[PDB]
This record gives sequence, structure tokens and C-alpha cells, in this order.
Amino acid sequence: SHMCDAFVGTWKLVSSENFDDYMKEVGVGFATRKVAGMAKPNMIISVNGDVITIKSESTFKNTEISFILGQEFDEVTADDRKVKSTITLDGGVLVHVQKWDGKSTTIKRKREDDKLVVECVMKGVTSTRVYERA
Ligand SMILES: O=C(O)C1=C(C(=O)Nc2sc3c(c2-c2nc(C4CC4)no2)CCCC3)CCOC1
Repeated sequence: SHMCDAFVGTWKLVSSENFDDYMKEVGVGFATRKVAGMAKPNMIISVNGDVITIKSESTFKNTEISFILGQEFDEVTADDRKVKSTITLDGGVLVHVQKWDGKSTTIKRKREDDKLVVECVMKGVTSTRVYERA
């Protein structure tokens, strides 16, 4: 009955490219990058009314955000940055912008064939992470 229906469900990580470089660009330190790079998270996406919830579950750490499209919220990220986030839908793509200390990074999620493709961009550096249904 809505746009976001194509995203809903439980997803598992199947491939990752350039994720160590993207994390260096964001400022993540060595030990966190090593543990993050080894993670094989599940991503669980659900909708209730106007509220969308995205859960990332892994061996080390579970994180979860709930939000309304276009309404800014405060978020603590898995590497413990405190950021201001806004998530919108742009032409069928979920676009998550995070701002902290004069910096910005964007995470886009798109459905492509049977995959949910996550593209993370900071300055010049892009990491692509591909998920399939669990
Ligand atoms: O869900 C995804 O595929 C995305 C990300 C992701 O899985 N990150 C994980 S899983 C995870 C950890 C981290 C982590 N990210 C960071 C910085 C880069 C943001 N520091 O630690 C650390 C603890 C163990 C499990 C991040 C980028 O956006 C999409």
C-alpha cells in the first residue's frame, strides 16, 4: 500500500566493497574498523503508520533507529559518533544524510532486482554493500 513496502523485511549481507576506506574517511579508528569489517549484519526494516524502523544486528553490536520521513532526529552511530540525521525518499531511493562537526556523509538504500543495495559516500569515497532476503 506504500512505496517503502519494497524495503520491508529481513535482509542479510552478501558482499561489501571499499568499506574499510569509507570507514577511514569517516574517522573510525583501527580496532572498530577491524571488528566492523568482519561483521555480517542482518538488516530488519519495518513500517508502522508513518514510522519506519531500521535494525542492524551483528555478533558484536545491535543498533536500531526509528524515524518519520523528512523529520530530523539525533542518532548515535555504531562507531559512537553523535550525529543529526534526516532520511527521505527520493525517486524510490531511501536517502540518509548524517551531519556532525562540520562534516557530512550519505547512505542510500535502493532495491535492485532481488537485492537491497546500500551505497555509503563521504567526500570522494564510496562503499557498496549488497544484501539479499534472509
Ligand atoms: O548497515 C550497513 O551495511 C552500513 C554500515 C554498517 O553495517 N556498519 C557497521 S556494522 C557493525 C559496525 C559498523 C560500523 N559502521 C561504522 C561507521 C561507518 C559507519 N563503524 O562501525 C561496528 C560494530 C559491529 C557491527 C555502516 C555504513 O552504512 C551502512
